[PDB]
Amino acid sequence: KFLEFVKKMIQFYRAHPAFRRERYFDVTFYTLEGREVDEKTWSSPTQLVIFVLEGSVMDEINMYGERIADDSFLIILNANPNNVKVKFPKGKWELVISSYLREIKPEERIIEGEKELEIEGRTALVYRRIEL
Amino acid sequence: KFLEFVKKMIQFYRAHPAFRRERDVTFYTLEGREVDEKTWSSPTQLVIFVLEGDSFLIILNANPNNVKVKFPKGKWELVISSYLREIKPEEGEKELEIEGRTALVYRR
Repeated sequence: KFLEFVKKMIQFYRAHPAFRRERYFDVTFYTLEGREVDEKTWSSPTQLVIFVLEGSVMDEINMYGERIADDSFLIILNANPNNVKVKFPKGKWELVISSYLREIKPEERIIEGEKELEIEGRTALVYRRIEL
Repeated sequence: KFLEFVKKMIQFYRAHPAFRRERDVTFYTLEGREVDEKTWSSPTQLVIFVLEGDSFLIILNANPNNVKVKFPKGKWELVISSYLREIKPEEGEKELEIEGRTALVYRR
């Protein structure tokens, strides 16, 4: 079942040049209450990372003059050993993969309009936007 | 008149440890609004900041014309400035609003 997971995740990585950028040296990081991250928040220890790989237009690809665009992703990493409630950011989000060994509840497959989800403790989650 | 300005201008920097560190900075675009990322790379003419951090509010701008001005969180008390005329009147939280080719300041 794990060999199955690894296969799926590697595939996912290869499948999306959002997680593979040449020039980073676009992202937006988030708090528990679903807002952008001011200093202090950015400087104090955390147990929870939320962020969005925003944008798309990368240059290219490797062929003559053809720019692609990758879907936008939201990554939630909860290392806090306790359940926690997250406010999602703008748009529709769709759970593509997670560390939940358990089956996925219908209100966890798709989430919109900032409504909060009860994130389990020690859990990782990846969403793609679908609109707009 | 200008010497008596520079003397008093440099006097301020020769008076406060709030401008002598290795860094608590603020910041504030027009209007009233704490900085984001638009905004962070926008080729215009507006700068504001604060030191918490004896505390001080500092507003600075360029610029070809007047734009709305709103102070931020905390009490503001003037100390020095650039001026087309002189000081009047009496310029918590409100709206000023500032002029043109000019630069400005405040305290706590």
